[PDB]
Amino acid sequence: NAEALQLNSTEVRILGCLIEKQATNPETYPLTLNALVIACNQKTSRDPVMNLTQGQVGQSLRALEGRGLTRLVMGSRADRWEHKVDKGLELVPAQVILTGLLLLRGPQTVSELLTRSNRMHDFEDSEQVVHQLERLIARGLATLVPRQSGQREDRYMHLIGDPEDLQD
Repeated sequence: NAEALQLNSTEVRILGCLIEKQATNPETYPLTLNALVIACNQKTSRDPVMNLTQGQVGQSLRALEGRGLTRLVMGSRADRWEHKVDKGLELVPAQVILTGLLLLRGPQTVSELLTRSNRMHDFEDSEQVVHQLERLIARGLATLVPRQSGQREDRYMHLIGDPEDLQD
């Protein structure tokens, strides 16, 4: 019934940032366009580092809005934007955080996800993270990435972007 989103690298970055900043500084959220491009081009908490301009962010924001995944919040001071990933993909906040982490940075291990979600959602332990990821997988929104020699820890990745990024 429900097909794949195949969001581009910009749309992926945007949603990540909306989720991140909603959790990490609510006082700044919904994000203005400029706050959003700053969040997109950040050196830290980003893989990879981007350099998207205002117009790229603006059109991906309108493109997303059309898909029901962003919502324009108009106001007297300036337009601010919010994500609609929870309502849109029917996800509990824990799943929205994890998805956010995976969008921002790609394939991550459970312990990385636990550490990075620390000031965003409070997973009491790595069992709760797995609980939630298993559901994302059952949903068709994340995936366990097969490991091989180099690392002896599972990695997880989201299924919301270009599926050819996951293809060798």
